Amino acid sequence: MRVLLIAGGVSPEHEVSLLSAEGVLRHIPFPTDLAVIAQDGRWLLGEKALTALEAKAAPEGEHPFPPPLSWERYDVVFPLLHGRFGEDGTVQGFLELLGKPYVGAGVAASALCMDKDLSKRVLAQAGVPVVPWVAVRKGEPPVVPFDPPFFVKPANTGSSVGISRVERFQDLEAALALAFRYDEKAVVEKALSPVRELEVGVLGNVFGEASPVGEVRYEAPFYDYETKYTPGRAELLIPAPLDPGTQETVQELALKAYKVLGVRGMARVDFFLAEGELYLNELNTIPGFTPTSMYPRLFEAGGVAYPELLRRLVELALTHHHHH
Amino acid sequence: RVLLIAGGVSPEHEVSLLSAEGVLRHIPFPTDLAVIAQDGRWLLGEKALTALEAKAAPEGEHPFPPPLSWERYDVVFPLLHGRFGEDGTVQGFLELLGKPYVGAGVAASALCMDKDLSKRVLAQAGVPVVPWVAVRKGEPPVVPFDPPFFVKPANTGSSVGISRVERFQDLEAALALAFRYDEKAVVEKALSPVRELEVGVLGNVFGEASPVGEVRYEAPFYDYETTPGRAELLIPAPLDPGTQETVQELALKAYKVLGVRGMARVDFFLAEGELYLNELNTIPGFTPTSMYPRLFEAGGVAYPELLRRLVELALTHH
Ligand SMILES: Nc1ncnc2c1ncn2[C@@H]1O[C@H](COP(=O)(O)OP(=O)(O)O)[C@@H](O)[C@H]1O
Ligand SMILES: Nc1ncnc2c1ncn2[C@@H]1O[C@H](COP(=O)(O)OP(=O)(O)O)[C@@H](O)[C@H]1O
Ligand SMILES: [K+]
Ligand SMILES: [Mg+2]
Ligand SMILES: [Mg+2]
Ligand SMILES: [Mg+2]
Repeated sequence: MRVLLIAGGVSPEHEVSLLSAEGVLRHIPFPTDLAVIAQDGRWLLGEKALTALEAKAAPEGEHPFPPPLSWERYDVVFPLLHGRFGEDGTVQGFLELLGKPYVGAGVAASALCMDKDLSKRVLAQAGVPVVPWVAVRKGEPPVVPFDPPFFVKPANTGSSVGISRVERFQDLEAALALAFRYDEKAVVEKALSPVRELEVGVLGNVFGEASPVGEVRYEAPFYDYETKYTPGRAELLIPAPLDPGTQETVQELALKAYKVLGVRGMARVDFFLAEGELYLNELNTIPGFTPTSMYPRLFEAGGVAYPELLRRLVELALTHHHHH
Repeated sequence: RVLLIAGGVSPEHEVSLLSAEGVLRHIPFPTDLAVIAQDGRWLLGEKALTALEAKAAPEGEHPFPPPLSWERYDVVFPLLHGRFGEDGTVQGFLELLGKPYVGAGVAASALCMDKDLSKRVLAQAGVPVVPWVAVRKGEPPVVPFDPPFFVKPANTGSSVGISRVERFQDLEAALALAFRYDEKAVVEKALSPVRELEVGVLGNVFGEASPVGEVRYEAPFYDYETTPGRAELLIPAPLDPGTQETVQELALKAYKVLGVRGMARVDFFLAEGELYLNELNTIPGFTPTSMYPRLFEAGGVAYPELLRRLVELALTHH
């Protein structure tokens, strides 16, 4: 049994992916090799991948895709990549062609959960409450059916990259131009203020089990890019202070969203809490995975130790590939 | 120079090579052929052309990924149908190669391949679809409507594992057959009688529609068996003008909502004056009898110009 861990990625969440791989490597209970996708799109292997992990960044790689790995060495691949090309289904598609088991959601579930427009379409169709939104495509003029404040995002983004809070219609065009540097499609959502941000972990194939519910607090107006990964700037409350009926409704909707979207392996489901109004914000199929990230600490509070969590993710991938 | 991938491991293996025979005869660019054999291994160079004239490729030489010189190609034309073809897996690989490629991207391909998720997106957008319910293995089905049913694997092609179910007590056996090909199945209300209409879209997200064509066959449904001679194509379809207009409207709107790139063949159901979108095929057949190329031919787009615009749309996006 040997696992291949792929980290880094060309996405704007590259350094975030390397921080998650350091924690995974220290505690994974399987013999594990590291592959690092550098920012330039080329791969680092062996010692050079380890050296990039210490340097916490990988601007330039050595091997172009596909890299000269013996894929039959590995029984499972752990795609620990955040953002574009990582959790949007593209790497998962390659691993499917390769006939190789891998941790996390499949091609369709990965792509769906990374698209903030299409995931909201499927979720709303299933009766899952989401924020009122509209899609905007490059070139086509925006037609927002509601009034500011807005949150303008690229449709496929992570770590709040490219997201603006817009207060007036005059500031919309600049928020659209920013968002379109990262995607051909943007979403314009109605802003919730004030908002409490709740996050819950799911584990399992399609029919998952939920962790305790946690909460994120911060000083900035919203959970922006600078706040997210600057250590200490964020604040994780586990478990979140909620009425028992609210906690259950959150775990409820997360498992329903998980099942409808056909998610595999894991996902951190994130919610908004207005006053008592719950909205499902997004699903993240490759959450941050440092020993102190929300997802591991949530299941830590649920009786699943970090090494045991990693063990169960790998076996879930083996179970789906060789039996489903 | 264009690289053409054809064959595949899906039951549409022979049709894929047949479609490659059509492309290579009219594509206006230099094109090499790489064939994926039915066993997953690839065949390259002159060996691939040998599998083409042989009309089939049971076994291949190189295991995936093939030792292919990707740097010598500017665009890749993945002419693979069904699973490991139109489902985003091949598209992901090409995204990691960094090559421009023809057709829908990873997300659009996986979405249009999933008969459950595509309906959810289309229904939320107000595009009409038939009443349906998803069924997952290990969970008992809850079907709120009455027979006859169509049971399908959620990710299938060429009606593989699809049953027309006329009795409720035959639903258990049909789900079992569909569950040998996919972990998820759909149970759709069967339309009867029904007319099957098809329309081609061309363009990145904001496409242009072809004329509307109709398939008329002599089978219980347009199954895999339906055999050049059991399915005639009416081009254009004999439709009253209002219906022909709505078909093109719904086609372009669904094309836009799903963010399809390059091309798609959008198939509809006509039953008692009501249209229903059935599925979007992101890699439609390209044999000189297939519906997609002939539809744009009737609309004034010559087959070489069709293939040029497909390649140019790939280069424009990437
Ligand atoms: N509709 C909204 N109302 C209030 N706050 C929002 C809204 N959309 C986004 N935000 C804020 O922006 C942050 C990032 O948005 P999100 O959709 O999670 O992007 P990402 O996927 O990059 O995390 C959220 O954590 C939230 O604080
Ligand atoms: N709801 C339905 N009502 C009537 N006929 C159907 C229905 N669903 C499928 N069929 C028949 O089965 C055939 C194949 O269905 P389809 O969903 O297109 O499978 P595939 O993806 O293999 O093409 C269709 O051409 C149609 O004739
Ligand atoms: K996401
Ligand atoms: Mg996110
Ligand atoms: Mg978020
Ligand atoms: Mg069909």
